[PDB]
Amino acid sequence: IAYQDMVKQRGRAEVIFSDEELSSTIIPWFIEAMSEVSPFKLRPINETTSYIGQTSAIDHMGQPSHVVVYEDWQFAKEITAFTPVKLANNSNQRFLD
Amino acid sequence: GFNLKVKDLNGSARGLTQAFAIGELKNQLSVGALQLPLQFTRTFSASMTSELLWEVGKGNIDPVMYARLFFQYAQAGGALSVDELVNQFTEYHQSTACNPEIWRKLTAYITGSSNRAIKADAVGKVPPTAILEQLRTLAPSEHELFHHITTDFVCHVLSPLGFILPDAAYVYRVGRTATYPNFYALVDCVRASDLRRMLTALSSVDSKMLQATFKAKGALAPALISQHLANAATTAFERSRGNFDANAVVSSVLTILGRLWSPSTPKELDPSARLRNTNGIDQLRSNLALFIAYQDMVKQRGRAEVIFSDEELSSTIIPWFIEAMSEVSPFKLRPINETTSYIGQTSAIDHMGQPSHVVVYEDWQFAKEITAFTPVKLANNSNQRFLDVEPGISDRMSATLAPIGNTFAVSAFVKNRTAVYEAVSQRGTVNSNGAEMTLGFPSVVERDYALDRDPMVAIAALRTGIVDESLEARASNDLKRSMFNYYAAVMHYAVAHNPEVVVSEHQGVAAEQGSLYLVWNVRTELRIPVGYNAIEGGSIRTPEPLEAIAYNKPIQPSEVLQAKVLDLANHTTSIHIWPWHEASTEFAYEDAYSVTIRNKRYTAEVKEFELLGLGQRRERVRILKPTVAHAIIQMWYSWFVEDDRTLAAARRTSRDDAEKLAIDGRRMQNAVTLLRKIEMIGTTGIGASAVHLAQSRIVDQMAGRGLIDDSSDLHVGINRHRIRIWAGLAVLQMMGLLSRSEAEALTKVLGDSNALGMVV
Repeated sequence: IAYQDMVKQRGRAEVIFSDEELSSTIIPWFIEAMSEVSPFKLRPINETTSYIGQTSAIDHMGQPSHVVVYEDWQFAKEITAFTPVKLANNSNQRFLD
Repeated sequence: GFNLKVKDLNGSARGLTQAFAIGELKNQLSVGALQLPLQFTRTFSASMTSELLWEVGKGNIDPVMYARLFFQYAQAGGALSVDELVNQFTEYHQSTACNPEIWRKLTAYITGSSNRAIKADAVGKVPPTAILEQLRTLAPSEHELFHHITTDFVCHVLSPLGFILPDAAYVYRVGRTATYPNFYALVDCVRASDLRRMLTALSSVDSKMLQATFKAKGALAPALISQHLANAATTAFERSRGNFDANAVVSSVLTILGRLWSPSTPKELDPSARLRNTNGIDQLRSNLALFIAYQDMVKQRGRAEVIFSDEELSSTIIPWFIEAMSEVSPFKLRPINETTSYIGQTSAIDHMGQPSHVVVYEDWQFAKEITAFTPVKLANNSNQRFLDVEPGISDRMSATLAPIGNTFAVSAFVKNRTAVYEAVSQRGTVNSNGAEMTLGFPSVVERDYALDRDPMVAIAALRTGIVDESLEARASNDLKRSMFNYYAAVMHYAVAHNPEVVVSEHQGVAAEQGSLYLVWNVRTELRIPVGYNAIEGGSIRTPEPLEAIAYNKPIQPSEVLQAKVLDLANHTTSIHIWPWHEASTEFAYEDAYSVTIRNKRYTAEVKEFELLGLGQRRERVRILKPTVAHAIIQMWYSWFVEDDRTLAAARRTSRDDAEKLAIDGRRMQNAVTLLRKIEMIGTTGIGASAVHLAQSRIVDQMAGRGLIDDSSDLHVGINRHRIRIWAGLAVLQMMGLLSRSEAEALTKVLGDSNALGMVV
């Protein structure tokens, strides 16, 4: 999907052409870059959609009249209410009681 | 790209006439027949194509380096003249170095107290950067140079090595310089060697015994050395005396060189054979730069006077004029054969044939890279910065730079220039107003783009030979300085190919004295369309260097004269910096493509960061002005516009029905070459990025307002060619290559003639 996005905005893709050699040896580190640092960490595609449900309405035969896709979410538990306290002026440093 | 009709110079280019230079603008022109000869072996020329980073040392107070930098500061951007730059330093140096209050203040600032004085074997080293931090508050000078030059004086006298930690890295940019020594530039050279002796006085055999006096027997009480250094720097100052007035030096040394060049050496005084024998005066009377400088001086001054310390003095004092010129100056002495090495010449022809079109050019190589940097301040109120060069912008533009170099190379320029001028059924002629001559000199134009001037205003002044008296001092002075660099460059090439020449006096207007001028001789073919001269015998005598150049034969240039990139990457990443700001530019660009589709107009806006395909935008980064590359393209531009201008008024003044069908020929013809060139650039890393952005935003605009189906028309022939030209003009603008003002006058040209072949 990232590819689709890029080519939509860029309209071309150009290469450093240091390959066939370079980026096969340097870099895989693109892999390392994506694996460790990022919030996006790699998952099996079966388990990425686990929270998604689907349900159909129906007619007599029948074809669906109404189909609803959802994410099962649980509400609550608490709503925290805090009062900020400044230790030193000019800074965002705070205790939150 | 300065184009001229060789026949009438007074009409075509007044600025390039020698008669102009010696100050006769009257209908009378210099008389081809007069007296005494001469041969030029050498001249003074500066360096082309050099971008260098110069570290300023631990110590050591390099007395030449500083005096050189002074020139580079006064040159690469205007600050007065290097003369005024010097007596500003002397005033500074007096206000600082002779003042004991100030010496007390900084000796106290290092350690330990303003009052109490302690030998203090405990006290450790101190950073030079910290001494400069103080100096910015103590002696608030505009030119931060001054703070270093005094600084590493103290680090020179402060090095038992205890108190000074010799750790800092500081660098300066030595860039392109105007090539040839204007009269007042000479005065500036003498004035810089005044600085050479000034500094070599500071670092001394007696500043070094300061190490050896207090080396015994060890560390001593500080309160002393404040009064000692103050007298130490004064002795260095009081010893270097103004002595000889630098103007009076140059005035009188050139004046006598004027006396032994001239065929009129009057009754009263002609040079002594003793001073005639003085070493180097042989290469002095044979120096070309010194001659055009004479012309310069006597044009402005109108007389030449002597210090009259001669006959003796200037045989003994000075040769030192030589010393000033030898070492300090960027103008270092060269053989006149090797000075014109980058200049070629090529002629078009008719059947027989005489040259129809003659092009003089400088071989220049483009590219390689274009650097983009973001300045980072270490300390406020100072121009001290690290410059982090951030690539991927530099690489991206440099990628688009390679194809511009191919399509705009000077080689392609001279190729496409010769083949245009031909007319139906040959034969010539003196008709069309004769044999045109065009000469590009990016070396000269680069100066104007470097000094943030319109090259076209200097160019205009050449043709007319008159300047607007209203505009401010620095403005005209930058113009005239540039206007000289043209004439200077001309007579260097002109003489380099015909060294045997004759000097002759002028009648005079008063007549008082007179100006010495130059005449050439050259042998050639029978019939001359070219500007009036005999030619009488297959050889011809001429005063004007253009006529002289027109008669030479095609030339192969010896050297490539490749312009080089400055290296920010390796150095500046770890180091502090020079006067960078006026030499760079804020990096931001906006442009917009508009078009009409089915009686409705859509417009897309585009920004610089979108063009390099990134987000969002970084405003802090800047681009180093690629002044040289711009000057090369100018040569192209200056042709297109200026030819179209004269060709338009040519068609109006042409009554003949047969002549006009020829004029409109050259017009549409080279106009499409301008089209094909730009259209090519419209396809590039940027060019394609631009067209893509523009087209996409229009369709996004077309989905909303109605139906999309009209977008099929964007892919039709004319619109496709339209959008491409725009991208091409936009990319050139978004690099240092096209002023919005000049590209506008280009668009007008492409539209003045319809200049669109549909071509199926």
